[PDB]
Order: sequence, then structure tokens, then C-alpha cells
Amino acid sequence: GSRSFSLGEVSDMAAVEAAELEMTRQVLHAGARQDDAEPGVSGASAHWGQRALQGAQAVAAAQRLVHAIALMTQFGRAGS
Repeated sequence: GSRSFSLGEVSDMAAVEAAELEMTRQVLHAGARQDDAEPGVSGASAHWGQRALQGAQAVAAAQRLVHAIALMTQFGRAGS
């Protein structure tokens, strides 16, 4: 008996429709988790990185050495 809907209700409803449509974008960009997002794509050969790793290899001899004493110090050279 209302003679259908009022056009003002439709006007407000259209604002909600527009809002939901944009809200949908926000929730989609908030979707997914990095739990299954391991990287894989690669296409560049490390150049300067190799020189850094060559250093890492040379120093590793000193590192495995310092670590050896670090064990003796936490063991307090005990055992007997």
C-alpha cells in the first residue's frame, strides 16, 4: 500500500552498492597469506655477490676455528 519503494530509499541504497563494490577491492587485496608464497622466479647472475661469497669462504676457515674455542669455553674444558 506503500505504492512501491520510495526513490529516496533507492538513492541511499545506491550509495551502499557503490561502497560495497569498492570494499570488495579492499578485501581482495587483503586476501591470501604468505604461507604458500615461496619465491622462485629468478633471471640474474650475481656478479659482485660472488666476490662477497669468496670472502665468506676465506673467512670461514677463521670462523670454524673461533667456533672451536667457543665450544671449549662453554664446556669449561671439563669432561674428565
